[PDB]
Amino acid sequence: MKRVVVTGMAGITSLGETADDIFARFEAGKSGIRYMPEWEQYVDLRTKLAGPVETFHIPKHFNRKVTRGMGRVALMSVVCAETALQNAGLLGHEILSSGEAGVAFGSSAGSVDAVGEFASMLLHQSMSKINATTYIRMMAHTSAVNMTVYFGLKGLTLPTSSACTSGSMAIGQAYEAIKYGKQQVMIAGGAEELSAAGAAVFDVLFATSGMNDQPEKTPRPFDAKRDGLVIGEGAGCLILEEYEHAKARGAHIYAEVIGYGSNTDGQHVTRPESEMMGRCMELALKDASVEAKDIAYVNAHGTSTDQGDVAESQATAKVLGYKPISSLKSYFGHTLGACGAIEAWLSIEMMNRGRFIPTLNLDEIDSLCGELDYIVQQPRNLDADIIMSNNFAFGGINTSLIFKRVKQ
Amino acid sequence: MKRVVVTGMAGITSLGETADDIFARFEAGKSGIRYMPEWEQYVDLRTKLAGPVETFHIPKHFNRKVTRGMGRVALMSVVCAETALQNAGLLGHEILSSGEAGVAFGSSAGSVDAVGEFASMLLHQSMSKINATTYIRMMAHTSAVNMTVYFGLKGLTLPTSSACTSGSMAIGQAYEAIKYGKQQVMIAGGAEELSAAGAAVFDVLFATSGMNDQPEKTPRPFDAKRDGLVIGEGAGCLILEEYEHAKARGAHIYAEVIGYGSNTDGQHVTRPESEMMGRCMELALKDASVEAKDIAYVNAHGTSTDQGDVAESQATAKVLGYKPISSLKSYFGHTLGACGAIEAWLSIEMMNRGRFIPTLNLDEIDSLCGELDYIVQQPRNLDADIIMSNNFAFGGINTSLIFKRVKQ
Repeated sequence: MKRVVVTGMAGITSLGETADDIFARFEAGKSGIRYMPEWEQYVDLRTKLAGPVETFHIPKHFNRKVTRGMGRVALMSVVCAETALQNAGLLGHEILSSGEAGVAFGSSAGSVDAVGEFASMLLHQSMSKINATTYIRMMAHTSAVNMTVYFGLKGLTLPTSSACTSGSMAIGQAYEAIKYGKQQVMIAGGAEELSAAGAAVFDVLFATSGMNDQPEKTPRPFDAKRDGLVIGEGAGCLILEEYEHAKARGAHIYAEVIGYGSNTDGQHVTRPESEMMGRCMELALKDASVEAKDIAYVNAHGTSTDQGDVAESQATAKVLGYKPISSLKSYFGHTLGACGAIEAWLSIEMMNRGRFIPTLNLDEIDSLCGELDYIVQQPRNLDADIIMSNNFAFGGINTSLIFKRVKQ
Repeated sequence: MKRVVVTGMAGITSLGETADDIFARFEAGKSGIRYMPEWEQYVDLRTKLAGPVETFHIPKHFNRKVTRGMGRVALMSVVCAETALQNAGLLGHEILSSGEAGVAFGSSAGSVDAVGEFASMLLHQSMSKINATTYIRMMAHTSAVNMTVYFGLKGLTLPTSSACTSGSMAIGQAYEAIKYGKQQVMIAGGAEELSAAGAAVFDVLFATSGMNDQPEKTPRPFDAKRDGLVIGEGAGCLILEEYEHAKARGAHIYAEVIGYGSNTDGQHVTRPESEMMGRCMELALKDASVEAKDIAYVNAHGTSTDQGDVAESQATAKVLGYKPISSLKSYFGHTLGACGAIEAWLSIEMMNRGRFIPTLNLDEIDSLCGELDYIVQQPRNLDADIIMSNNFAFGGINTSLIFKRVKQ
């Protein structure tokens, strides 16, 4: 069994494209949420809040030919992955084309523009909108495929498109591929592009927030006055690497991946089950050979829905006790496929800073949520050696990831 | 490390829903390809050929409440999987809800009706078409999620939606989950529903056959006069089980899964590279600790495209040498997400019968294709102890599966 480390990290968020910039907005206490005037034209849509990425740097070599098979979600993904590879010192490295480097990546869906082209045939009886890149741009593994083609990867392609667990499932499966000796380097993460149709699927479940006139005070994970989630977009990426390989080249190491757990509720497509969420955390603890006491901080899923926040916090409290916990969805909204990767990236940053971010707009802890050490109001300084990051998605898919500090 | 066996198998195809019925149609030389008058309405669509499933049995208990989150692709998947579990003796078994049983499944896309609802907002702004099951039915992991909910699975959900490799990647990942001790039973396979938009994706690549007036003569894998693929639909499913668990209950064993290789071309998004296809077969041989000499028969991907058949057959010849080979896409067309699972199922049946099916309509072997033992005209009787089944998809995703006979 091989040990697995994180040697590169990057993300694209509504709060910025570097951890320094994002943590500066964390301290300022401002979220990426805003009212969406462009969504007034959808009359049945009750929510009008989102966390878009207004801009992100696109290097000039991402030209017309390079990006022909990329919609927004795939372009954000590949640009994010290039920054993470550059961070790791592996951009243009021989290992990328060796067969020993691969990718795990997912999103809830491909590009909605390309989905519209594919659907225009069943409606308008016309093939004129479908073109040579419609499927590449629309398909749910558009990010992973565009990455192997762009970087020339010849190892494993692991498509972990599983809605809200896409990015955490990617990290876990990439970790396993290196742990079991199949690969030496993996690009791992998730991404999602924003669309009003994406908001609609949660709006028809009455899971969205209605506070359209107060974008600055919603979503409110675990808050007694929360009224649903707000969706966002972005991308997150970790570069995972076999430990001896990383040490041999003198690489900087951000964290060690020591546990991954995943299981399934087996009950309902949308309503989570507390008991199985907690079992997933126990699977990760067992995979890491650590106990609840050894976990210093938990990054919750914490979507700000009613029964989602209750099920998660009760299970976390049952398995881990009175642990420090917070949700970054208070800042970004629910970034869907991206969330597990963005949350793992920024939680590793918290561990390396010794500074753990509170849940924004958590003012009164809901009495129906589990007894946890909710970080509120201001960042909490902790000497944390081991952290846990949890995510839960439609179909009852659960993931739990455990990361450990590395001193070099 | 655990051994992994196949204890249940099922599929739904244009040639029938039992192995006996399908093999009767093999012997008669009758494909499932037909002319599609219902596609005349799409004027820009050049191909008018497909391999639809006209009917399959749906048990009574699949009522409207049970199937409200299933489109056609998911219903075929769940029905197929129930039949496979029945075959294995595990339907309703306590292990299914124990946490030790899971699912690996994929398709190229979810239900096209649901994709249309999702695009009603993108196109006509009218939201009266999105409902509470639109995403569950449209999403590319609709089969896997519907199966965990329907059967009460609490183990791993492994979404392997990777276009043409969905079903083979599901078998391989399910096999690894058992081999590495994470699960004791896995439902594994793939599925696809037929749609004109799916044909158009290949039509615009000039990859489809235009022999619309001769459906009984096309597709023609490896044939000197082939002119592209024809798409089909269906589902395939294997029940994989840890070997000691199967033996302890006296289960019938159809095969042992002994090797899985997967890699990526890293060069082109639609045109496969021969060298990496061969490396993928080498990965499978190494995983199985067998040599080229030990492979008795190869079930080709064999889509009947110009460049695809040459790259695949040249790779096979280079890495395996002169081997018996045939393509079942000559009977079903290219069933996309289903193809790797249907082809694994029926190849295991060939092994158990000692009778290996010829490529239909392969009348003049292309001298540009590799030097192989192409089975033509009549089935070949073989005392085959080990077989290989290969699949290659968009994004240059390659899979190779090795199965071994089990004498009980």
